Amino acid sequence: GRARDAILDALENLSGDELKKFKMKLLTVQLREGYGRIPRGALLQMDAIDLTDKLVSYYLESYGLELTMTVLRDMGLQELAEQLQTTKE
Amino acid sequence: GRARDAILDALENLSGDELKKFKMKLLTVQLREGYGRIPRGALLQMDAIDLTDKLVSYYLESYGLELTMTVLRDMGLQELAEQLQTTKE
Amino acid sequence: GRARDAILDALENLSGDELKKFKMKLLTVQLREGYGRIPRGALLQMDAIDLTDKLVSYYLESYGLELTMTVLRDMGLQELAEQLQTTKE
Amino acid sequence: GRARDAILDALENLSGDELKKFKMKLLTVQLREGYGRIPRGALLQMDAIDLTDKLVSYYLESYGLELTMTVLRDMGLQELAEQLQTTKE
Amino acid sequence: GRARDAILDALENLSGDELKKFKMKLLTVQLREGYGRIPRGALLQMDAIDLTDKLVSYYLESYGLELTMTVLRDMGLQELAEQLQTTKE
Amino acid sequence: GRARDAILDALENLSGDELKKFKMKLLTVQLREGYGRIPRGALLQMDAIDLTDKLVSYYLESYGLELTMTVLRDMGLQELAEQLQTTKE
Amino acid sequence: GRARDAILDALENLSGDELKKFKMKLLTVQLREGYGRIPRGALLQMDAIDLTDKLVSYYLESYGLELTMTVLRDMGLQELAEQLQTTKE
Amino acid sequence: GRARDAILDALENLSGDELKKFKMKLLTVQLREGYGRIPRGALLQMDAIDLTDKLVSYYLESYGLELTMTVLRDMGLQELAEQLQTTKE
Amino acid sequence: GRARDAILDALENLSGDELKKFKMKLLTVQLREGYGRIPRGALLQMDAIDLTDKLVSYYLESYGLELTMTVLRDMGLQELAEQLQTTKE
Amino acid sequence: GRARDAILDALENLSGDELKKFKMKLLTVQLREGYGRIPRGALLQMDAIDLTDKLVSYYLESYGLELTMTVLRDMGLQELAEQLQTTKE
Amino acid sequence: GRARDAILDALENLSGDELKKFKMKLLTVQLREGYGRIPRGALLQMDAIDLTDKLVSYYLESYGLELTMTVLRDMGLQELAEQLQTTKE
Amino acid sequence: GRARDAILDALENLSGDELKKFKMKLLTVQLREGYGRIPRGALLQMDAIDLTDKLVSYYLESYGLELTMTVLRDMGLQELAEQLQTTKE
Amino acid sequence: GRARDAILDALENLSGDELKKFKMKLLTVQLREGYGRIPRGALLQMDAIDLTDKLVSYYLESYGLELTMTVLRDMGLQELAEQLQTTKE
Amino acid sequence: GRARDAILDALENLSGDELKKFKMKLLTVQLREGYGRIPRGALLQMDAIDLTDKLVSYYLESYGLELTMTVLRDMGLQELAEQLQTTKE
Amino acid sequence: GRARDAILDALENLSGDELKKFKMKLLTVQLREGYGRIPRGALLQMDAIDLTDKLVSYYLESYGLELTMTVLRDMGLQELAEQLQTTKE
Repeated sequence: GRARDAILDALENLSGDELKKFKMKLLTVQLREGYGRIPRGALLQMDAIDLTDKLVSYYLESYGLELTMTVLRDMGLQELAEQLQTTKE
Repeated sequence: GRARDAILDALENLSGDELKKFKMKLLTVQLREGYGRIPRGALLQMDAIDLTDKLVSYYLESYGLELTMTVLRDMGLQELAEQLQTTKE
Repeated sequence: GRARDAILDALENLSGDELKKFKMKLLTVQLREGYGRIPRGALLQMDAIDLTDKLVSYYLESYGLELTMTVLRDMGLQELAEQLQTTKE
Repeated sequence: GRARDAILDALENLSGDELKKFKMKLLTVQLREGYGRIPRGALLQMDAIDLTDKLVSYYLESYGLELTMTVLRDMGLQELAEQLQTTKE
Repeated sequence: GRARDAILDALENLSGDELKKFKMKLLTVQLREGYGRIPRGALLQMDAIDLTDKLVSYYLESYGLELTMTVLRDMGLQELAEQLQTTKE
Repeated sequence: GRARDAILDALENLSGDELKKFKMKLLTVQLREGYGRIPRGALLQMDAIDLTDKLVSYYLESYGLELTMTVLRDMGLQELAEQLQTTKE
Repeated sequence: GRARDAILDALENLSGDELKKFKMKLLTVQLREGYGRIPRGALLQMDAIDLTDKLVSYYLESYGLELTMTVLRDMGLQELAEQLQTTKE
Repeated sequence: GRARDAILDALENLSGDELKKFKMKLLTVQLREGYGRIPRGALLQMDAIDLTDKLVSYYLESYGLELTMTVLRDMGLQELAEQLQTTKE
Repeated sequence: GRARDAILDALENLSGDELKKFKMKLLTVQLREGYGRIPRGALLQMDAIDLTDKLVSYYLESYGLELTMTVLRDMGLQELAEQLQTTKE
Repeated sequence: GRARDAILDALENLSGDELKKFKMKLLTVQLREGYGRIPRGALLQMDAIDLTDKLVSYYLESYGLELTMTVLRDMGLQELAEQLQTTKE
Repeated sequence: GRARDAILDALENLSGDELKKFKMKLLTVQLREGYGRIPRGALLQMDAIDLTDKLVSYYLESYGLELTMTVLRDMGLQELAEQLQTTKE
Repeated sequence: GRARDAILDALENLSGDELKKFKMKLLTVQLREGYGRIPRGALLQMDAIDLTDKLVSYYLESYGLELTMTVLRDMGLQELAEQLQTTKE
Repeated sequence: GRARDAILDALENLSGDELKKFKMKLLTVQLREGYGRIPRGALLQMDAIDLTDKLVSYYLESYGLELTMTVLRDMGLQELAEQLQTTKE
Repeated sequence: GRARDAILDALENLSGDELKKFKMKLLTVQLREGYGRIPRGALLQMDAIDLTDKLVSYYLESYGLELTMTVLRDMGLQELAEQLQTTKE
Repeated sequence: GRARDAILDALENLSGDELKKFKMKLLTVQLREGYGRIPRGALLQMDAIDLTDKLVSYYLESYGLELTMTVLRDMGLQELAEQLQTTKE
């Protein structure tokens, strides 16, 4: 599924500081019922590449891909949000 | 019964750390009446391949196969849970 | 009586360690009245094939065959228990 | 006993540094009479998951579960202390 | 006597390391007068299942069963100690 | 029949871990009707060289040789599968 | 086949971080039909040298060698991609 | 003799690294005449529990118990030295 | 002994820079005879929490607790020195 | 003569490895004149119980009993040496 | 033949990591016709000392000694290559 | 005929594992017409010394001696093959 | 060879930043034919002391020593270049 | 010989970085004739305590003790060099 | 002859790894004419104690004792070499 690769390419375009903000905010974001939550301990020491694999692991590609955008806009509208959306099509 | 082979292929796709979590959680999972429980001593030193053979040995293929998924989701929804479910059909 | 051959084929499918557990447990299992008990000395040094002949020798084929399953399940439900039961029919 | 699973889920939400503080403090915490103390050697190299199994092993689920909270608050009042308490009910 | 089977089931739930501690400690435990002591040579190479048969062989079921618990608590209070006690009733 | 020697030379080129996977998978592989199945007890403790002699003993050289490849590919396509096939010619 | 040695020499010229990216991306890369996929568990803990032997083991030298380049360019055009291509001739 | 058990309980409270220092230093410690020295080969691979049994085996309980403290202080004054001394009384 | 916990709570209230000054000065501080000195190698890489456990390990709680204050004042009179003294009472 | 029984009880308390050392050393030990030496061939395959009967057979109980201790201490001072000596009185 | 000893002394001067590289590369190195190839299974678990004995076992001392250097230089020119060559004279 | 003694001296220089390989391979080796084949049953339980006497018994010294080398090289070129050949002269 | 020690003493007199420049430039420097090139992966994470041992390992002391100066001047004429040259004499 | 203990106490007072420098320099230090050299492979992974035992093992206490100082001064004059010298007297 | 006992006591003071090196090197050591060589097969599986008896069996005590030292120094000068030499006097 190219989906895994798509997220990876974009996510890596964020600066070090914002990254923390993203990971941290993800912990407090609301998710659809029937899914689990990622343990705090792992998230704090995880890497950008690693985060990619795990992120998809918990959520399906289709639903998982959409969930990402929801958080990106939350931190403010980024060109990335739309850039990534193009992949959805 | 391809069932034995199906579980094997998927179970092997888990990382070393999660494996412990799976085996350990299995010990505390609730099972249907009329079945036995696996001894703690063996589980602690068993291998992934070995675990496959024994797992089916105690539980029937049909019921045994379903029991696995119940635990996989418990550790959180994994793509594996659904991937394996496809085999059920 | 194919019964002797049926038990033999299945019993041989057990691992070396479990075998001890089976033989040893047999000594403490409850039996119907009117039958004898097998001497401890012989059981400790007996072989899997030999055990087959002697096992039937003390108990009748019909009753002897059923007695085996009772012990197999006791060590936990094994696919063997049901597999062997099919022979009963 | 879901109790084992409840502790596990929460305990894993602590950061790596605090973990040491928790384990280390546990060694100096006062316990009710009639119970043993965990050996220092094992505690120093134990893992979060492993710690879960052993922790319950020494103390009963009911008493063991309550003992955990006593230590959590000691390190300061954490949302976890109350979150876990909900499980008590 | 189900007593032999009861001990067996529980004793097997101990990890490999603790097992040594149990066997070794048994050698230095105080016993009621009128009974013998088990030879060191055999104990060092004996197995968990074998240990079960011999353990009861030297001590009567009633007294033998109680003696076990005395040692289990000594290594610290284990859920096993109480779990096994239930069998006493 | 050089066939016995051919298999031997190649089979020995597998690592210790994969070996288990091969032997274990062989137990669940489908075989042509009119042939027997190898007892689980022996397979678990057999050696690589010994396995060679017995493997051919149950199945004819021609059919036996082909059966091996079927399993090798199953564990994934290995250079061995083709390397051994050359011997077929 | 010098092919095994050629890959080895070049692959070792990658920095530690990129290595992860390569291994991880390999898992999601599309492969020609008739071949297997490498288990996630092994890939995560494998070494650069070890990866070399296994990589060729699953895929033939000719096809295997070409597959590598396809992934190298994917991570971006590297001098290595062309440098290695020279070996193809 | 509770002496054997007393040493065991305390000795186990040392960290893995210090343990080596203790065992190694024991080899160079001066002992009273009329006693033997423990072979280097065994000491290097011995375990903490095992070391307990053997330690007492060579030296009498009374003299053996005192000898231990002499070495503990040597590695520096430890709370253990005094804690164990209490047992002497 | 709450003493271990008391020191811990206060010691942690020092800034990163002063910490070095404290540890380093401890190496050159005069101690009462009959006690050992802590190895330089360990002190340089030790942590604040770890330092707590070891600090008490070498010196008794009563004497160890007093020794700390002696050094705190040396680096200058701190509110901590008196704050900690209150614990002495 | 209880002497035969006394030796037997103690000798059996030695581990398998030390046993070899004892038997082997006995061959090179110096004996009082007027007595014979035991053939190497028999000693190598003899058992612990058997060794007891033969040991006394060659040497008188009084002198034979003392000779044993001489060798026990040689392998180092064992609690057994003194324990057995008590029997002398 | 001092040749066996010469290789041993030098080969042992390689670091753990390079060792793997050497053994692994040996498998793909070209050898003169009329000689056999060493089985992969043994090479993977062999030791440095053991490797010495076996290495000479397959190849004659004269030819075997020269073959080693050919591989050493391949991994790059090492002082060892020349140091060992001196032995040739 | 020193021939019998020559083979014996060399054959005994093989490790336990290779021995099996030799005996087993001998069963599948091609022999000149006019000679018999050794029964499988005896070969499996025979000893190295015994094998020497029987080996010569079936084949003449001259032809028998040459036949041995043919098999030694087959398992790969060994120094033994040539060492033994010297005896031929 | 004091040569190894000579380089070490001087190389350590370079500032952290220049060090990178040196190591990096070494990768692109031209070397005499018949020698190998050092892998990029190792160079990036190597230390100043370690670099010393390896640097000499690939190149002979005489030629290796001269090669160093060639690079030092390249980064500009340093007092070190001449200082080290004195060692050549 | 207190000599072994003396070295140990001082050697442990060196920081982690200098330790490497010491071990590495030892490899290139000149030694008196009639003695051996320590293998590079072991030195690289050895520990400070272990190094103590082995260091004395190769060189006599008297000569071995003096050899240490020679290297300590080489890395520069340290208070340790003189501190240790006091032990010589 | 105390000689047998002297060697035994010292030889046992070697670590497991060095032991292999000693036994293996013994096979390639040069011996005085008029003596035999020990078979490789036995040496590989022999024990330290057993090796003692056999070692003396082939060589006379006087000459045999001296031969040992020659090999000990070869593996490097050990304190053992001299320690054992004292016995010669």
